[PDB]
Amino acid sequence: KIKYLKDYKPSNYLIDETHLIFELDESKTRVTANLYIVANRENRENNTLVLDGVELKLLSIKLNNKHLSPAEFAVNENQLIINNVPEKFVLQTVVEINPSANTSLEGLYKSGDVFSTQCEATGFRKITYYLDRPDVMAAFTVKIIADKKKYPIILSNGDKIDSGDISDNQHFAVWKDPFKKPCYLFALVAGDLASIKDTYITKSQRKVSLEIYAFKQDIDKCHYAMQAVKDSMKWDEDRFGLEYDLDTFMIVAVPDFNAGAMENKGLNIFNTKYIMASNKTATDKDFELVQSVVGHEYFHNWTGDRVTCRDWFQLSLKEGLTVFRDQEFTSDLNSRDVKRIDDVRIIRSAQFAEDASPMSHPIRPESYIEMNNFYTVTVYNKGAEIIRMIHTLLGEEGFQKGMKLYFERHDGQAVTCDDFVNAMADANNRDFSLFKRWYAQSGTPNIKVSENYDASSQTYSLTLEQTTLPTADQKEKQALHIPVKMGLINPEGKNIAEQVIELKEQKQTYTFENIAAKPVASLFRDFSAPVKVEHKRSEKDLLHIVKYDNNAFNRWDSLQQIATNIILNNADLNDEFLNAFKSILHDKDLDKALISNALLIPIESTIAEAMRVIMVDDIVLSRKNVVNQLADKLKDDWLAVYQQCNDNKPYSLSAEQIAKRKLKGVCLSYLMNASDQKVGTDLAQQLFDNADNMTDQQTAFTELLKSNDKQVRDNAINEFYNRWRHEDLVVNKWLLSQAQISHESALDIVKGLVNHPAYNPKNPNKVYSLIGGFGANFLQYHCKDGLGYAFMADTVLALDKFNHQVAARMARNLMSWKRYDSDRQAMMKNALEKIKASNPSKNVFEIVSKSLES
Ligand SMILES: [Cl-]
Ligand SMILES: [Cl-]
Ligand SMILES: [Cl-]
Ligand SMILES: [Cl-]
Ligand SMILES: [Cl-]
Ligand SMILES: [Cl-]
Ligand SMILES: [Cl-]
Ligand SMILES: [Cl-]
Ligand SMILES: [Cl-]
Ligand SMILES: [Cl-]
Ligand SMILES: [Cl-]
Ligand SMILES: [Cl-]
Ligand SMILES: [Cl-]
Ligand SMILES: [Cl-]
Ligand SMILES: [Cl-]
Ligand code: NA
Ligand SMILES: [Zn+2]
Repeated sequence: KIKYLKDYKPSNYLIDETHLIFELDESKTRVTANLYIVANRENRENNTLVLDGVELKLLSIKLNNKHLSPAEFAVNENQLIINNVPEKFVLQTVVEINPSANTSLEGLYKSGDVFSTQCEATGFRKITYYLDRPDVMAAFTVKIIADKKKYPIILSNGDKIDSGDISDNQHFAVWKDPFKKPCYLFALVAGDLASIKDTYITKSQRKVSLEIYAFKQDIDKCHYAMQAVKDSMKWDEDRFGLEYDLDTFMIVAVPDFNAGAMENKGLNIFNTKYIMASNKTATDKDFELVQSVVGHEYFHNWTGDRVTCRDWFQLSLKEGLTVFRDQEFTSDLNSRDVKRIDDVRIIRSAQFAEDASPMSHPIRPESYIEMNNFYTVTVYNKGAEIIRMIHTLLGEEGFQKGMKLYFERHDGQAVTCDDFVNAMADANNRDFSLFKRWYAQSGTPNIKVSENYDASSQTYSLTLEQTTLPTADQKEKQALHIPVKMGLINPEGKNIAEQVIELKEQKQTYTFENIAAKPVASLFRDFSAPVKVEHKRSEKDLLHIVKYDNNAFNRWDSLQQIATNIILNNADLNDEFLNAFKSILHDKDLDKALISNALLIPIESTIAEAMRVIMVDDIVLSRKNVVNQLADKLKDDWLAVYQQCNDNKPYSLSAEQIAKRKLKGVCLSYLMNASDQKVGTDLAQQLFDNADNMTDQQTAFTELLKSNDKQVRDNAINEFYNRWRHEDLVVNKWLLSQAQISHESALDIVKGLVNHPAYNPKNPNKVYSLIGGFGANFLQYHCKDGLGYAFMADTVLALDKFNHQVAARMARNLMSWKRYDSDRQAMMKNALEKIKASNPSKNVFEIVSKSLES
């Protein structure tokens, strides 16, 4: 059954307050609930109450404290219906449920002697009868009764306003949350959990209790997360003017938590693997992700919990806004330019790929079948880009003026994507009617660039033309509102005419007077709009942008564009290119992490995205050639910058020490891609032995695996294993590193690894490490003898015995066959047909069949 956005009607009845009592038990948990309900003025076409409720044993029901007879209501499989209800009333229901029996991972469930919930999107209806929709928001008071011995920790949303014992062996706790919220943000947890408790003083001087809860064995690795909470809270105050709203803030970390992370109000819940970090084991990247994860969920407190989405089509606002915030948070406290490259790589890779597919859709669809239709890079990541485009148009000050007004209008409201744009429009005395078309329109726009200069009058004439092709979901298209952040660079190198211009039309020319010299244009700075850009121009024009442009992004972007075009032409390395490359390498006042990104030659899979028919062997040989040249010609430079980055300071998570370590790593990779590995190998071998952290040991190991000596690779494999048997997370990296070896024997090694006790095909994380890691090893997986495709078909069938979801994922490795040349395309299909013909599970049979028939 398809659900349509245009069908939205407000609920005819609303809930002001919700009072719950939980009497926890393994089998028969009792949920009494007092719903204080009122008729909704915006919808009064009938007086029937339709409550949602699933897998509920109804023991009792009273309206206005008086019992209802079987004739006065109806209970079906999915609802509870009551006719002719009053304008204002209280409805009490007692209900019984079985957490022990719940394997759906929604509502209340129990996994390893600990009660836990999950209510997004519609899991609350599996707890008691409710209006389980996000536009109904209520003030929650929640009592919890349970055994003291087994469940000493009993948590829910808000602040603990009352507590104590009862009977000979039980205790209770009351949690009040005074701010209206939708039920999908409701959470409950009860268990025997260790804790880290700490404090944070707010901007208005209030004392907020911080509390991370986890099992005894996990808690010691949760100390960095606490820091991420403090960084998150402070950044929101400093940049957004958003202060936390309760006296306590809790986190609960448990193994195998399905959602990964969830923004439950005052009580965020995470998978343990996403918030754990030890100094010995976590790399700089691991620490950055823990920060980002914790950040993102904290930011929902305002953008999601305090003001929520009206319906689930509005998910590009609930998450997109919070995603934009999390990527801004990470940008400020780390490197802006690198974070911004990483976010763009996703848009150019996955999002563009999704908008090119039959699955193409707008960020606010007009229809859906299941909730998983919304959980896409289009909705989340292109959603944030749209919010970022408004930041670009208004600037920081005016964007914050728009946030300020957004909360003024809509605190305690469930709202639409149009409501956000209106607040952003109205707070800055502006008209964003044409901009709203971004929410409705599907597909990637293509920007054709054309330009002309006049020597005498000193005028540059830039004309732009936006065209966006028909898609599967819709063929009718329009002229969007495109912000083009730009500048001009004259032959001197000065940056002139720096501003943001707008394209609100199919075609539009822009005139710049008083331009003494024919300039090269710096366009779409920081990827100002999510578009493809046709701008044909020479290598020297790009080399000028690489040399003199203020915009760090366009410097990286133009350099990656040159190196890519060199590879496709099978071309040798230019002389003027080498010297621009050299100067970037020795730049003393430029983010050293940004240097690392610009100097790393695009990986083969990225270059392949340029090609219509992926010529695999053309790519690898041409990239090996240029990487080898840079390694040899600038050999002294790589060595110099390595040893100037290879300092002797104690380990730290300062942005400078982090950036040093990765440029150091980039240098060391070029020393191994040299014709003589003598020098690089010695430096890698020492770093391996001397490193005082995982980031350096990971780098040392990775580069030691590029060694052409068999003894050198083997010993590092063993030496690394000997040290890190005891740490599973690190063993995964050991597998992944081996899987990624660039050498003939990569496949042989991976086959020896499946039989190794470090591997286990039942554990999905080890499958993504070894098998998914081999599928991402470009040269060796796509090896022309086809044994990588055959190894992939085999493993899919072996995995399918234990886990069908994992077997289906690993199968995606074979489903790109359309993109490749006839020889590899056929070997991929053979492998898909081999899977199909070996009687796999329904799941795998269906998916494999689908890509074969596509
Ligand atoms: Cl129990
Ligand atoms: Cl009862
Ligand atoms: Cl009554
Ligand atoms: Cl208390
Ligand atoms: Cl709408
Ligand atoms: Cl408007
Ligand atoms: Cl020109
Ligand atoms: Cl158009
Ligand atoms: Cl600007
Ligand atoms: Cl303009
Ligand atoms: Cl700039
Ligand atoms: Cl080829
Ligand atoms: Cl060292
Ligand atoms: Cl994977
Ligand atoms: Cl396997
Ligand atoms: Na109830
Ligand atoms: Zn989120």
